[PDB]
Amino acid sequence: MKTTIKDIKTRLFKIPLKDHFELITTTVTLEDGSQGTGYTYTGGKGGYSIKAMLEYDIQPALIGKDATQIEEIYDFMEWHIHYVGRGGISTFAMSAVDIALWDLKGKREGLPLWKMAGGKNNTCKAYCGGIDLQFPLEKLLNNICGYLESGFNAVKIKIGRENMQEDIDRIKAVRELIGPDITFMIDANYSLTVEQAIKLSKAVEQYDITWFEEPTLPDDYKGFAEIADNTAIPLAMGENLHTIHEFGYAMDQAKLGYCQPDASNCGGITGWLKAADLITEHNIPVCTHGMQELHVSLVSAFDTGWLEVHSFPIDEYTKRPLVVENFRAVASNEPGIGVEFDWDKIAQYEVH
Amino acid sequence: MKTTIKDIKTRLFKIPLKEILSDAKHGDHDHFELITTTVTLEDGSQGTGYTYTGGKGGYSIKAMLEYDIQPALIGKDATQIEEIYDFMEWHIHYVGRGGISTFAMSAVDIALWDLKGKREGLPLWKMAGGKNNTCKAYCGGIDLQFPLEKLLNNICGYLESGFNAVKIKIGRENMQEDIDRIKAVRELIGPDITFMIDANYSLTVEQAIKLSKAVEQYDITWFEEPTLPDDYKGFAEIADNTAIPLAMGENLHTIHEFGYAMDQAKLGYCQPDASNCGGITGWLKAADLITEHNIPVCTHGMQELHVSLVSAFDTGWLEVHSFPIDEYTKRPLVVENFRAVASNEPGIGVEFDWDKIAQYEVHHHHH
Ligand SMILES: [Mg+2]
Ligand SMILES: [Mg+2]
Repeated sequence: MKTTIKDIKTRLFKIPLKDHFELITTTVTLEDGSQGTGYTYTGGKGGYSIKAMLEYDIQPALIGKDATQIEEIYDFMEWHIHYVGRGGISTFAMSAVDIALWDLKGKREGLPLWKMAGGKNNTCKAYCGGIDLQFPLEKLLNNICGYLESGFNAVKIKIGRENMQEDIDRIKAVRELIGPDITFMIDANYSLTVEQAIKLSKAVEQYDITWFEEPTLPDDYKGFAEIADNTAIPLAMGENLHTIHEFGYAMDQAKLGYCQPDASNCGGITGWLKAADLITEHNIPVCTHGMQELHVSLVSAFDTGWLEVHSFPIDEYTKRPLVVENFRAVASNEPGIGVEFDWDKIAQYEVH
Repeated sequence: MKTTIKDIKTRLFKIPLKEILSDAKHGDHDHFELITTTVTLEDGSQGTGYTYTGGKGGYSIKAMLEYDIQPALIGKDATQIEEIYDFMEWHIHYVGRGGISTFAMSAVDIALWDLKGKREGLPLWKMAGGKNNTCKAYCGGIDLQFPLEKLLNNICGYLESGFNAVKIKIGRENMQEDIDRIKAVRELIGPDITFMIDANYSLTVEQAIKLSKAVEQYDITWFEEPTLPDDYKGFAEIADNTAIPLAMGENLHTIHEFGYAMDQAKLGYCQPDASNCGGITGWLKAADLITEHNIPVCTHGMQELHVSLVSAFDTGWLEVHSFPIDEYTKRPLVVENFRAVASNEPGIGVEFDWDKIAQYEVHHHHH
């Protein structure tokens, strides 16, 4: 059958940073020879685990099937590895496959992802964050000036030192530099307690902080609600939510103002849409985490939230690095997911 | 340090099953998968823990252990099982919060507890709570495709094996079939045998209600995973409209997820599985939580390790799973007057017959 899945190949790359992040490619070949690649990525752990799952648990089960029936295959995968699923490694792996199918669906239908995911805009608000917690203060600000002159009107910094006061300092430093008009967000990486967080959001309400990202453990939905009810800075989370249920819980109880689903680990573009469709119902901004190359097509598709521009140069090893027109990420009109890996450049980082 | 971690060796086994086992959502089952993890110290000390699966995930569990966790563990004090376990959570967090990650963590932590026992010279049931060395138990079968005669004969075997409680799978497209097979099992075992059911998260809320209603008359001790274990509210709705107590737990991989259950699911019985919710340390954290909500601490799979744990808390039941891990152990499960007998050797009470399972080792290989 024309669209029947004939082969699937999955490669793992260790790519250096500035220490290193993982990239997992997954290429689906069809009957008529059409190809499509999807991917997922990591901050350094579980690359092998993801590739093992794909290569033993999921891929051989997928050979034979019709690549056009993507919801079907998605659903099938979720039940197939359920015992060792319900999030974790299993969802990275699922994403990689689902994205490649979306890619074939794009090339097949001659449509770019931004129109495929709903097509409400081809451009979107963006903002830069860094792996900046350990950074000396002057080093941080010189970095942020960099972002502002590259063409971005919003920045973000990590907070969460045992020395709380050092954090309120760095937040005030950045607001001085950027002035009234540039947007400011903070991300705590679930290092705070509820009461620790409430301390900090109270201490910096004055700096027009646009959101407080993952203030406490993301598994603490009541926690967030306790925070938000003692706080006037909008709460944000999503990175680490891997299941449409986990997003369900977040809307139901977490009282969030901004939600950031990551297509690479909440089950690809099918899952991401599940999440974004949900978030929209709750009249909340649809934002994203990591994977700028892909997500620009997705944020722009719902036109409502921020595209996070992450440190990982995943886009530096593709054909089209993120494109900015005045303070806005621009999405590719090329059919597919609008991402296409520079195979020759990453080939040196492939592993095993 | 004399109990620093030296080398940690992890093995995969694809162990076949005497026959094909089916249930409502996992399809078929011709083998299960075993993962063994041996932690060695600076004084020759050797502890070994394990986890299992229904045939999927083994390579993925070995991979995670071999690259992401094992190297980061070497040169820590095996005594600090609290610290090493707290460490593993944050270490793989980005690709964690359950799923493959907690299987991984469980094998390692159970090793550390096998060391803590051998080093302290204590049996698990004392370590895990002490409150008893024997415990109630029931036989589960992954038996949904077995025609009615085979299911009954097979059940006739569980009674004759010295057991006073049994469970059967339900989840057929035709609800009537499941009703007629429950009615049958009750008619075969008489009033005195405890009887449970298990639908493997295969029903809609409406279906679980209709089903539970049409069979409450057969004195069903609990109703295991009627619906998705992520639909806590779903569990609420079912419990609010039916009499037979609800049970879940075997798919909950996080202390938070058990929290959600106790908070919302309105469960009568909960079933932590040490193999996949953070080993013995996590199991206790969850058993403790299950206890404070005045719910009987039961158990899923891995009969030879849990017999210690259900005994130790002495409030719930021990499942005699259909993956006969204990048969490739040196000590098969021991039943005395319808009760499970916890091992008294120091450690976890489990020591595999490496010679027997040796023929079943798998090894990665190359694509
Ligand atoms: Mg964050
Ligand atoms: Mg069950």
